[PDB]
Amino acid sequence: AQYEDGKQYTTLEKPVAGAPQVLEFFSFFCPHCYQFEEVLHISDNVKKKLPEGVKMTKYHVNFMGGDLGKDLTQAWAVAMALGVEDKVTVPLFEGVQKTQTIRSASDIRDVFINAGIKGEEYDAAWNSFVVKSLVAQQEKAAADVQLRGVPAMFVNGKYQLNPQGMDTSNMDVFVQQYADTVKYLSEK
Repeated sequence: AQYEDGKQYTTLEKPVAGAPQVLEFFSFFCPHCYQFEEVLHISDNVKKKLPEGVKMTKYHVNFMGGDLGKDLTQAWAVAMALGVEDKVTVPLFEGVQKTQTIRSASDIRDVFINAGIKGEEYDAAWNSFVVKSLVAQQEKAAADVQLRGVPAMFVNGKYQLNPQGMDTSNMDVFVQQYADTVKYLSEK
C-alpha cells in the first residue's frame, strides 16, 4: 500500500482504550521537539488537516532533564490549566535549549511572569490540586504507551507516528507527509 504499518507508523500491540484522539508528547529538553515546535510547526500543520470534531492533546514528559524535567511537567500543567500554552511554549524551549537561562523552577516561573501571568495566579495554579491531577493525566497517558522517546504522536491510542520513515531532505515535505499520515490514521 502507500501507507504501511512499520513504515510511516507502527501499531501498538497493546491498544489504549479511551485515549485522546490525537495525543502528542514532548519535552522542553528534547532537541527534535524544539525543531517540531519552532522550525516545523508540526502540531499546527496537523491541526490544519485534521477533520472537524478532532481535539488535539499535547503532554510534557518526565524522563528527560531529571528534577527540572518534572518541574517542567508541572509547569506545563499550569499552562494547560491557565490556557496559556501559546505564550509560554517558545520562551520555555528557548530558555532551556537556546539561552540556557532556565535552571530552576524559579526561572520557569519568570517565563510565565514575563509572559504576563500574574505571580499570585501562577503560584496558586502551581500549588493547586487541579494541576496535580493534570500532572497525573500527563504521566498516565505516557505510562499507558510505555513511552521511552519524544517527540511522539499517537492516534486513537492505537497508532504511533514513525517520522524516521519519511524523507527529511525538504522540511516542508516532511511536515505535509507527517500531517497527512495523522489524517489517514485518524480516518482509519
